[PDB]
Amino acid sequence: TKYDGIDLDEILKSDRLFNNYFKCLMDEGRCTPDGNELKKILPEALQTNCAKCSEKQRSGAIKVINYVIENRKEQWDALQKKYDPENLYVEKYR
Ligand SMILES: [Cl-]
Ligand SMILES: [Cl-]
Ligand SMILES: [Cl-]
Repeated sequence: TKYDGIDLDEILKSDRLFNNYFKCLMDEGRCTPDGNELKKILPEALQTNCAKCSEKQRSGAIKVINYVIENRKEQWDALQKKYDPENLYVEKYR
């Protein structure tokens, strides 16, 4: 899985890279092309387990979501209140 030419594990493990995508998702900074695509699918990923997504979109989104839930907890809270206010992902799929 890659976003904008970069391995996604690599983005997730780097504060600098991840903070760029986090800001994109939080409407606080400009999105890269794949960051904007992640933004489009993130509420579906959280609220329906990416029911209508392609497997590729879904695999990347679930990787991001589970990493952030476990390793970037404050950022997870921000993303969850914005994209999954009913907390459906943690309650109903994970
Ligand atoms: Cl690209
Ligand atoms: Cl890419
Ligand atoms: Cl850290």
